[PDB]
Amino acid sequence: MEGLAGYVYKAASEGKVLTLAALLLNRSESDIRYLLGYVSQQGGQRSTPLIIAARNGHAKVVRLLLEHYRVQTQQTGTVRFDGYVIDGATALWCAAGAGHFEVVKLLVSHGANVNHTTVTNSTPLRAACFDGRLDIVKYLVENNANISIANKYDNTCLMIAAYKGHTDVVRYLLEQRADPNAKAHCGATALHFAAEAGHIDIVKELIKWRAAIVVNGHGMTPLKVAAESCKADVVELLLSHADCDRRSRIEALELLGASFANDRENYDIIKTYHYLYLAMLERFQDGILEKEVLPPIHAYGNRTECRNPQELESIRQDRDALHMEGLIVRERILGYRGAVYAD
Repeated sequence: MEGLAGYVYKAASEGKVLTLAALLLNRSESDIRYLLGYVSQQGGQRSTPLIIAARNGHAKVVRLLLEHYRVQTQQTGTVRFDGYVIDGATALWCAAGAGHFEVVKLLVSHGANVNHTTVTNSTPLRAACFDGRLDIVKYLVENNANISIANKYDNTCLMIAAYKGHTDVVRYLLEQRADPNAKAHCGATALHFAAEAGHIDIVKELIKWRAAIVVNGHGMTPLKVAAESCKADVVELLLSHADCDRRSRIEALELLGASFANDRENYDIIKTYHYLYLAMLERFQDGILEKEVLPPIHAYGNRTECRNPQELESIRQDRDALHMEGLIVRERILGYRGAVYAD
């Protein structure tokens, strides 16, 4: 008997809607209740026929189970997504997470809970924002998918959207009045993620929707995140708006200029001088934001940090001294948990 449950699950996961109907036909009431609810283990993952079919985009198989055999949508399982298992996903979650828009409408039509939460509090809406299917995100939002339900670490749909670069959905969520200043467990806003990734269009959309400049738990404003992550264009766009007059905007320009000497990604020294020196000029524009220079670290030689514009002009060449300056500036100025997956 449980052997037949294996055939019924295979058919559903293979999409073979005819051969599933032959298996379910001429069965009893306790029987179709049994065969369609049998949680079968395809490894470590565990799922029901309706979940695996919705997971694999087999709309015909799902239309049959919903319409003619009264399968319950609230069924949860633990399904595999990008390697790792996801605990407590319903069929609607798996479909929204897999970008099967045709399946998603089917389930929502038949009363599937739009706001079901994974054990890590991942709504199907979040699954759709992670994928980026704007058409699924609109449908769920239109069908009362609450945009406010964050994951276990208070990471919202807007953040996973901003981080993953889905500019089209980031605008939709903002247009549906998603709070642009929600903070995550670590203290990050949607702007922090969009900045660290260098999502220039998304940083523009957040600012247009009044995204404030908030400090993170490690102490970072979004400005300092773009600088540290070497996102020069993102820095310029943030520096192009209302900001802490000179103290924070200068600290940005040095951290950014430090970043062009502290990683192989850019490792462009001409940019280091350009930004370190633009910072140095900015300080000596009044009469003055003097540098609270640190004692010479035993590692970098003596090499005290430049505090005069003339002092830094003597280093427009001698790359080695500039690379050292980039470590000193970063060390002086400085010395994302759970916001990356569908969870």
